[PDB]
Amino acid sequence: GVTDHTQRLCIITKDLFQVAFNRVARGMLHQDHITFAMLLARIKLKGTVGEPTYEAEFQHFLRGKEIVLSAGSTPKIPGLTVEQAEAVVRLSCLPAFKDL
Repeated sequence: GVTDHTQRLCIITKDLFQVAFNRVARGMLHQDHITFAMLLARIKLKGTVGEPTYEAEFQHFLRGKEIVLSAGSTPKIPGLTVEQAEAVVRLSCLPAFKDL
């Protein structure tokens, strides 16, 4: 029914991700559906127009633990568990969360 080339291209681009997930996740364990959907979302975010790379946030999201913090360097945030405060100080290395 749709004839315009741009509209058809958009429909194909979407259905590509949708059908890829439908075909693959039917063959994965339910715990691994979210991983593949996350990867597909990252692929679409890479391919989309008008959105930043978000590489720093993604890189942090993947290897936030690597951020080394010295023993005692992490300040105890009131109402925050010790591991929570550790994660907070690790997240504060990003410029967006400097005043976290």
